[PDB]
Order: sequence, then C-alpha cells, then structure tokens
Amino acid sequence: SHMTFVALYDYESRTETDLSFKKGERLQIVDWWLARSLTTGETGYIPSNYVAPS
Ligand SMILES: COC[C@H]1O[C@@H]2O[C@H]3[C@H](O)[C@@H](OC)[C@@H](O[C@H]4[C@H](O)[C@@H](O)[C@@H](O[C@H]5[C@H](O)[C@@H](O)[C@@H](O[C@H]6[C@H](OC)[C@@H](O)[C@@H](O[C@H]7[C@H](OC)[C@@H](OC)[C@@H](O[C@H]8[C@H](O)[C@@H](OC)[C@@H](O[C@H]1[C@H](O)[C@H]2OC)O[C@@H]8CO)O[C@@H]7CO)O[C@@H]6CO)O[C@@H]5CO)O[C@@H]4CO)O[C@@H]3CO
Ligand SMILES: [Cu+2]
Repeated sequence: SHMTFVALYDYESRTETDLSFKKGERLQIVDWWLARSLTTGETGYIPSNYVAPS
C-alpha cells in the first residue's frame, strides 16, 4: 500500500536498465529500485533518493 512513489526531480536514463522520469511522475516500486512508471508503463531501475512516497 506504501509502494507508490512520486518523482521529486527529473531524471534522464544513463543506461539500458534505468528509467527516465519527470518530476511529479508516479512510480510503482516492484539505492536503485525496480519500478514501473504509472505514466509510461515502462519498467526499469530508478534512484530511490529521487522519489518519495505518494
Ligand atoms: C485504445 O485501447 C482501448 C483500451 O481502452 C481502455 O484502456 C484505457 C485504460 O483503462 C486507461 O488506464 C487508466 C488508459 O491507459 C493508460 C495506462 O493505464 C498507462 O499505463 C499507459 O499505458 C502504457 C502501457 O502501460 C505500456 O505498456 C504501453 O502500451 C503499449 C503496449 O506495450 C506493452 C503495446 O504492445 C501496444 O498495446 C496494444 C496491445 O498489446 C499489448 C493490444 O492488445 C491486443 C491492443 O490492446 C487492446 C486491448 O487488448 C483491449 O482490451 C479489451 C482494448 O483495451 C482497452 C481497455 O480495455 C480499456 O480499459 C478501460 O483495446 C486495446 C486497443 O485495441 O492494442 C494495444 C495498443 O496498440 O500499445 C500500447 C500503447 O503504446 O504504452 C502505454 C501508453 O503509455 O497509458 C495508457 C493511456 O495512454 O487508457 C487506456 C486506453 O487508451
Ligand atoms: Cu504498502
């Protein structure tokens, strides 16, 4: 119930395994967490310090 987060900052993917996201984008969590964007539906790793509980 606690696994929805929101991006605090924009992030641009660096690698083939991380996920880009925009500030305010919500992420469902499945230092680096596997997440699914609730905007794009894409799944990848995000830096956990860039998101906070939503
Ligand atoms: C037009 O479709 C009719 C569809 O309408 C209703 O769905 C709503 C949905 O309820 C609503 O959600 C609140 C919103 O959807 C948004 C998603 O919630 C959000 O996650 C995001 O979606 C992402 C996906 O997460 C990504 O996965 C990706 O999707 C693309 C697929 O990549 C996996 C790609 O393959 C392709 O999808 C095809 C699909 O193959 C997987 C194909 O299935 C045969 C076909 O889908 C049919 C579907 O079978 C059928 O189901 C009964 C029906 O679906 C309706 C929902 O039932 C209804 O629910 C209320 O029609 C579909 C279309 O014919 O076609 C798919 C499209 O080609 O393409 C995917 C799109 O890129 O990327 C998306 C977008 O980021 O964003 C969603 C909204 O943009 O809206 C939905 C309707 O648009
Ligand atoms: Cu929870």
